[PDB]
Amino acid sequence: DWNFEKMGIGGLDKEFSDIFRRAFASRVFPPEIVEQMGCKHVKGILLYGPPGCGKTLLARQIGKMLNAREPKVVNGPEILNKYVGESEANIRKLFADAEEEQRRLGA
Amino acid sequence: DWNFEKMGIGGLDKEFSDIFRRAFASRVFPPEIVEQMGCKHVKGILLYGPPGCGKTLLARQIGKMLNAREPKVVNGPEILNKYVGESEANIRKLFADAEEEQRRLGANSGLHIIIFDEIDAICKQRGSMGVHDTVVNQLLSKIDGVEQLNNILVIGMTNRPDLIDEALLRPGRLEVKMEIGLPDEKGRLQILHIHTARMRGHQLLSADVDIKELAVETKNFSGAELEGLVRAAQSTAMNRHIKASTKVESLQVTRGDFLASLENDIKPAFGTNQEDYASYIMNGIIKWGDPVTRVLDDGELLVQQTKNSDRTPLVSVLLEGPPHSGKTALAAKIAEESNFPFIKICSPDKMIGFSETAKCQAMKKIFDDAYKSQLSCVVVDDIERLLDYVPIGPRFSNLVLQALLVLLKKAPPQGRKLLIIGTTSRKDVLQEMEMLNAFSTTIHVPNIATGEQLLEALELLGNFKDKERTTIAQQVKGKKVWIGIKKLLMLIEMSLQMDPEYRVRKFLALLREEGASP
Ligand SMILES: Nc1ncnc2c1ncn2[C@@H]1O[C@H](COP(=O)(O)OP(=O)(O)OP(=O)(O)O)[C@@H](O)[C@H]1O
Ligand SMILES: Nc1ncnc2c1ncn2[C@@H]1O[C@H](COP(=O)(O)OP(=O)(O)O)[C@@H](O)[C@H]1O
Ligand SMILES: Nc1ncnc2c1ncn2[C@@H]1O[C@H](COP(=O)(O)OP(=O)(O)O)[C@@H](O)[C@H]1O
Ligand SMILES: [Mg+2]
Repeated sequence: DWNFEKMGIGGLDKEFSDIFRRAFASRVFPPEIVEQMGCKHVKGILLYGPPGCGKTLLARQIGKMLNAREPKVVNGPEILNKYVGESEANIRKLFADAEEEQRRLGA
Repeated sequence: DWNFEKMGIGGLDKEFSDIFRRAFASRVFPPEIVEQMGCKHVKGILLYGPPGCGKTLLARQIGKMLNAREPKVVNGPEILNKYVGESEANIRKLFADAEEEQRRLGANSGLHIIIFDEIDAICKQRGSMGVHDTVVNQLLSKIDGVEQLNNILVIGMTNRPDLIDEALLRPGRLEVKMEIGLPDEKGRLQILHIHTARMRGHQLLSADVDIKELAVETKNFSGAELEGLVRAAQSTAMNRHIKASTKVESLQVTRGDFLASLENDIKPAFGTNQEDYASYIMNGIIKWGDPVTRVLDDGELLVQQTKNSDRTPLVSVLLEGPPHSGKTALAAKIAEESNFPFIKICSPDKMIGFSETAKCQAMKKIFDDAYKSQLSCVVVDDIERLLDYVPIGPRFSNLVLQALLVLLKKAPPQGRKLLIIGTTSRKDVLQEMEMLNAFSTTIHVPNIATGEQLLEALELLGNFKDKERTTIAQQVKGKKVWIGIKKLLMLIEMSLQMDPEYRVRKFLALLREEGASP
């Protein structure tokens, strides 16, 4: 279970459990039963709200709660460069390392 | 054999058989007899249908049903990127693996399957409603040009079959075309059985989860959303054991989690969106007279007619009356009473600030979506506000009017059914705009007229006691009133704030000051 208060966040209490249960209950639990389950792991989340409510603060805390790598960052208005084709190059480079890790010594 | 159930495919049963018969048949029987006839093999297939209905699955499974090499993949819009010609040369190299192997082994080479995604972007290049002409011409030349290639195959899939140019769908090029549609109950049962198979292989499913019931519960679903439902149910059931119960074998899935996921988690895209009716029917409906009963009976008769008719697949009705009379609260109820799988509401509230072209596209998209389901009901709200009508000059938009007039008569395709309900507040203007001769029937919603009906409505609502009731009646029964229901609610709410002694008086005053009308 999770006690939000000591992680640096407070007030976003109810809207934490829903995401936790929905998309993070299958990255925990003994893996052996999950192998038989066959369920795949979610690969997307969307957050919306007014500015300055703590949206970024939640990502850097979810990252350090699943024992993951460090968060890569990207911006929207900058990747829309004039160079069409080099934007695709940036998109490729963004995944390059994770693609490589999955390609070798994966699972 | 044609065992399309052991490979993952579900509802699709006739499309597979026909496709295999017509295309993947010349390459199955003995080579000698085929050479004796010397018949050229098919070199193209086209697929269309609603998204997420099991298209790519069939494309990838068909190749493995045959014996071919790695199936390539190419994106539609990506092909029309910043550079062309170099990307055309990349297309040439994409097919060169088969080209060199072909001339090296003219009649003893394998299949080089290439799959096309969103072929609409690549081709089409319409001049109604530049650099891409080079790509369409190059693709046409390569597929079937002076050079002859036999050991390739092209499978294209799209979502808007009409946008495909007629040049491609000619003999030699892509000829066999197929439609993939939403599954019926049988398809849903087959898909649920396929996906919920491993679960029964380890006794991890409770005995109370009846697939047959779930099949009838979900209406107008898609395979992807069925898989999502199964995933959500599994997630909830498992999370039930990562809580106050045992912490990080007695694990099973119960129908309760399935029902919870159905009602809270997954929202179908071709289904009845229940959350939308909380903002159009707020205070319910109260029987203050005969007109409500008459209107509801008319609505139910219309629904019954459209559901059990074969010579009238299209029926429309118009509701009209004075302003502030509850027109948008009686139409939604009529639509909801019927159990039609597909229901939608197109209203101006979601088009604040649009141009005159976005509205036409939105309306056409809604009516296009409504055609896929086998039973529908679409509501248009506040037609005049939709037309941007102002009585000084006057002014309005012609495009929207023409689109509406054309749409209100196009019958549903093949063998389906429809029902369109409209709402308005100024019938004479519609009479002069010729629209009223496009609708099929009209219904009139009246206002409160006599004192007795006012007394009945006030009692049924319930705000005043016996003494105040008698006091109000004493004055009210001595004359006739004219006021709509919504204004009555507003006046009651305004009056109730005053102190108990003056309430009655205040209310009376308002009714006298505003009740001036015929
Ligand atoms: N029998 C009834 N018929 C209609 N509306 C009723 C009835 N009983 C209660 N109401 C309430 O009256 C209101 C009718 O809807 P609403 O206030 O939106 O009016 P309207 O006719 O849609 O208005 P307008 O056309 O001016 O936009 C809703 O609050 C509905 O709950
Ligand atoms: N629920 C919260 N608890 C504690 N601090 C918060 C919370 N929400 C926002 N903050 C404060 O806001 C600051 C910046 O928030 P930020 O992540 O930039 O929000 P956004 O990116 O949505 O503007 C942080 O220093 C953080 O302390
Ligand atoms: N008839 C079906 N039988 C079994 N699974 C299906 C069926 N239709 C869809 N699915 C599931 O839903 C997903 C739909 O993806 P796909 O059809 O590839 O999308 P698209 O058609 O847009 O390319 C598949 O991955 C598959 O698991
Ligand atoms: Mg209205």
